[PDB]
Amino acid sequence: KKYSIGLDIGTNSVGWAVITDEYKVPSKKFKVLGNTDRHSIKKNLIGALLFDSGETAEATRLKRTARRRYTRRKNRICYLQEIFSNEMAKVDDSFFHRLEESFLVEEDKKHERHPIFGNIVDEVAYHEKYPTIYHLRKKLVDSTDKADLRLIYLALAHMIKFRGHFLIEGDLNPDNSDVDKLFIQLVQTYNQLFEENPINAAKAILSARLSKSRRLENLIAQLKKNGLFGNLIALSLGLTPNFKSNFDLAEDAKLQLSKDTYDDDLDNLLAQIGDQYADLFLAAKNLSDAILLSDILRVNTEITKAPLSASMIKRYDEHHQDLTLLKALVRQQLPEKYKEIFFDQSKNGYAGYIDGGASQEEFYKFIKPILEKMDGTEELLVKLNREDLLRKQRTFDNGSIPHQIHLGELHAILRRQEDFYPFLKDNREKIEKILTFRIPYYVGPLARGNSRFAWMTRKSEETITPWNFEEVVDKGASAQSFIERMTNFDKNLPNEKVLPKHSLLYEYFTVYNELTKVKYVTEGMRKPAFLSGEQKKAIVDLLFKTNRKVTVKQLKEDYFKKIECFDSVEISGVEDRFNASLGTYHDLLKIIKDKDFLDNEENEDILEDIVLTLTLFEDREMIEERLKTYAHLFDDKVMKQLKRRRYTGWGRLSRKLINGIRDKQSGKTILDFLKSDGFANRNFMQLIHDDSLTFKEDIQKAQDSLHEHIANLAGSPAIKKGILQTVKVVDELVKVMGRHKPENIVIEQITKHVAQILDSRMNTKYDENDKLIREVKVITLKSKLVSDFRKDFQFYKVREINNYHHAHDAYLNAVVGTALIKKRDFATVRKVLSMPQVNIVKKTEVQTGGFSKESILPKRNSDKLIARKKDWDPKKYGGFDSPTVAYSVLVVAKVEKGKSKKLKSVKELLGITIMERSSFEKNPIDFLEAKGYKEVKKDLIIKLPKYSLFELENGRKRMLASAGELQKGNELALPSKYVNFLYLASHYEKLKGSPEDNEQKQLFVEQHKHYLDEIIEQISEFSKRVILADANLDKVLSAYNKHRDKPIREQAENIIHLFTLTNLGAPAAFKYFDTTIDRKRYTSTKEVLDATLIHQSITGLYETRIDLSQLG
RNA sequence: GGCGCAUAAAGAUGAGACGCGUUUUAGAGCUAGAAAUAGCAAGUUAAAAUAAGGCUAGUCCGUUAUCAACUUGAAAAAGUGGCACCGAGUCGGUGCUU
DNA sequence: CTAATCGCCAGCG
DNA sequence: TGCGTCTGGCGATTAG
DNA sequence: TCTCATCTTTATGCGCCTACGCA
Repeated sequence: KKYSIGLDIGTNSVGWAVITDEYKVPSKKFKVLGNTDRHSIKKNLIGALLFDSGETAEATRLKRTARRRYTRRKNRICYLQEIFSNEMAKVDDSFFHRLEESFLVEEDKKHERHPIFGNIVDEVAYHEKYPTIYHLRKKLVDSTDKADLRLIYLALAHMIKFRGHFLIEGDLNPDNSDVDKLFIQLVQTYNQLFEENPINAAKAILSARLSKSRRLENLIAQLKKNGLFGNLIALSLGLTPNFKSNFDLAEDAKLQLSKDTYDDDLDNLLAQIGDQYADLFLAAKNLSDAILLSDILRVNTEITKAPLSASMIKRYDEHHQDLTLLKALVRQQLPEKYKEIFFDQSKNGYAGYIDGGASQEEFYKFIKPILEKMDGTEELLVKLNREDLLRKQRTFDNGSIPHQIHLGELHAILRRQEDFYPFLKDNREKIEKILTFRIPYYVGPLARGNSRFAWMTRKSEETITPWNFEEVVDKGASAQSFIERMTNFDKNLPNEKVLPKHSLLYEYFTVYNELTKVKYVTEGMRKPAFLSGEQKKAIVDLLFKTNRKVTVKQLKEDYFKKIECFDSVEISGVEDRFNASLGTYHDLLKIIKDKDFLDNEENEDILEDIVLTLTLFEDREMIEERLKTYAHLFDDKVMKQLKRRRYTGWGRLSRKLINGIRDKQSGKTILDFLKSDGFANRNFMQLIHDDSLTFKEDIQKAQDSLHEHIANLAGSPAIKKGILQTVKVVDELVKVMGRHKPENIVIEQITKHVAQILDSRMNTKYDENDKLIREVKVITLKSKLVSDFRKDFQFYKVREINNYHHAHDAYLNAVVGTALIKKRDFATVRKVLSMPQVNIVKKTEVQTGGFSKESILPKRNSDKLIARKKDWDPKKYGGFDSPTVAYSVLVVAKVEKGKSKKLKSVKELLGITIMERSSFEKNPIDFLEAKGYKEVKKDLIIKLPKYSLFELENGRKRMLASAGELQKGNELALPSKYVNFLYLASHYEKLKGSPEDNEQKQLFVEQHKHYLDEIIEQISEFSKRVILADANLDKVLSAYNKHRDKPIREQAENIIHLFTLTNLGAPAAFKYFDTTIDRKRYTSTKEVLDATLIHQSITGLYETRIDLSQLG
């Protein structure tokens, strides 16, 4: 018999149904293997399948990059120690040894506990002399005496370990340090350059803690937005720039100094308007420098050389003095809340700030009403209102510090002490290279083959220190392979790489493809005609070689005086402007300035290589090294202006698809047929589908399992899981029907890929004409159709009752698609929409991910603390807790339960965590007997992943969730009249239909009132049978019996809220009217060792029962 | 249904870097008493680790995706379960057949 | 001398 | 013969 | 939090290409 399959896809659910021709659902009995006595089970062919949602890979990329950064930081400190070791060995031998075991407790140390100086009096003398590290940095920068070697190492290691960002470009110095002098200098040189209308006329006018747009508004309004001065102000502040109509150039190009391509961009935009304006943009960049050094560096730059250390010690001394002032004020005026502020670690006072765990914002919010309701707090409220009160040094807002500040302080320290230590003067540039070096973003991970993310290549066989980096890795080939490993292959000749977007061949192809299918009508012509090859040649040689953006008005105005000799010409086929344009031709004509050289056909490859070289590389020395092979072709100024050009973009076709293959009947190419065709003017995607030329056979002569094709699809990783489960389910239930392929596959992006993969997987036979025999038929539907079919005949759906709605919607879209294709049945539909047996299957899975929670808890006496290293005991060092279990094992053996080591055959669960599962899979009996068990049964070990299944007495079903945890497994089968009554009573206000029909429905709801009591009886019987949660059941029945006088709609909403008591899955909480009923959690797995484990198939039709009472 | 060009929004994938946060230790607490405790001074910083670890020993890799049971296999993979009819509280019964 | 139950918590800009 | 497509772990507490 | 590179999809405008039921 014929049969059809219907599906309904989601991101957490797949619903499947099998119908015959008369819209029924075939029941069938199945063979059950195992150890019990049930050997046949009658089941219906309708069901669903549930799984948790898939995850993307963004959460695991950041951890990988963080691991790489921590490894490289440790290696930086190792390089510095390897430098200082030989000179440190003469003054204090075990200094690095004391520095590297500082974490251990006093028992586990092997030296003195004071790491820096060894003894105790030198340690307290050092800590009284320098209260922070910044006092030491200012003392080493400013003074001129020979300091101790350990203090120099400590300062250098502190400024290498934390070294600021690299977002600024070029170089800078803190010599400016003034927002007023630079602004006056910029106004002076603007009045020197432009003298027709000068600037109308500092520190706090541009250094406010507000938005950049409002800062630009109050800075420009006090003295327009389309002005050159205003846009230069927005460029210096860092806002969105524009240079379209102010400079009046020929190309609308912005200029943001924060981005990468700015210096060559400024050098290109300089000569486009004049040899002037150089010192103007230099002063604008210097103002953009000095505004960034304002809000982070507030100190007199003439008093001290190192400004950051001075700013830090200013903040520290300010904190100290207003701490003493606040202590005196709170002790005097309000002597009752003193212990709450300066002693209590629980609240958000000062003790919660420093010693507790409070932030700055919560501390200021707590201390605001205390500081307001007092007397004598005038400056403190101002400092709190500008958020500079009681501040720390290492804060959350030091992300603005550039690396040049630490570089300048390091250079000053190395310049000051180099006379007393010779090897410091010998190795200054080595340590400066240690600080300043970073791996470029196109080289990548410096592997040696065993990575799967690396692409770099080497030129030698040695180790890559930061000093010999440029003489080991080839940077040109690595920077080429960084791009070339990601670009698309051609979708017609899959052994060829695509062209750059701005190559001249690609632009010729697009302009001839757009050109050759346009039509024109003159005054007196009969029919619209195409253009000849001479006409297209005149279009290319005259128009497109001068102006890029061509409107149709320019095309009409050119030839009507020029060559057309006709004024009543309408050009049909083009909407008011073109799309393709020879932009690279125009740019190289502005650069190279020789039209006859670009017109020569013998220079095609030698220029397309230049376009490829300008598309790939970004570093200027690489482009110079790869354009040095063209030195005897142009002038010096041409090569000087040539490497400033930069392009980005990759097209869709290869060079072989436009100039490589040949039509063997005629000997011409595709591009030649675009240029000169004949009296057809055919184009691309018409010249390869025609059977005249040989291009169809050539593209056909240039040509994967299920998982590889699923991974070859494009989308979020949730829908890949969804369509893979869909394909597995439909193949399984094709197999279960005697291996007869179905007739119709009705489905409901999700659909647009599964339709193609199902049509490719089902139909495989060919006819005598080598045509695809449509043995099946894949039909796709829209959701509004099944929604209208649900809502017009009162087939109402309530989402919160159970999980049968997936399978019921699958069956419903199946029957409406089959009845639509084909054209007392409603009795059959209402009969099968109340079947009490649907195969719901939660997909079991082995859990994986992180090892535990990431919070590092402090020490306590308990033994649920996972150690953080090998030799760090958790009772003395803290550690993580709450690990995640991968799967459980069912073990049965003897354990030493007795003072005389008495044996006792026990049987229990055991959670294997994610951290130790490899050691369990390697040697199971040795690890399991090191756990504490003895004399185990080597064959009776059963794996149990998350979401297993267990059948109990009277139909009780529980799903395993952890070592000790269970979840509800059964599903409530409510009759259809109660579902219709609940949907109608829930939607009492929103009618959405006919008003007289709504009045009849309201009279129906008013006629049926005891259905609430019947539903309460139903769910109380169900919860007394399978849930065993009598306390919360008592609470909800008392809450129903109390407020049993409400309106019908509010009562219906409160009833359909409380179905979270009985539905499948994890327990949750709910609220009836005001009483909130907490979730009840089953935390015992003692009963589960006397039940029947069910090994269930993918659709749940094949089963394998296992009686666990017969084991052990 | 699928391509090419033009404009726009959204998202994915892969590198390179900053700043915090957390845990132990070091920053000698004083005074009155026999303590239990009380008043008192303080406080801003640093070292180390940041998934346990692995061998292929790299300035590399370690949280993504795939996964019911049983039988072959190193693996990709392959194979393993009768059909109608009457009914329905999580599926039951009858007949034919092996 | 052990099992249920209540309440809290979970790396980020 | 042409036409549109949050839920599990953990401590404190209580029940026994 | 910041810099960089390559892809996909969705929506309008402009050219066409081909399977397949229905007018």
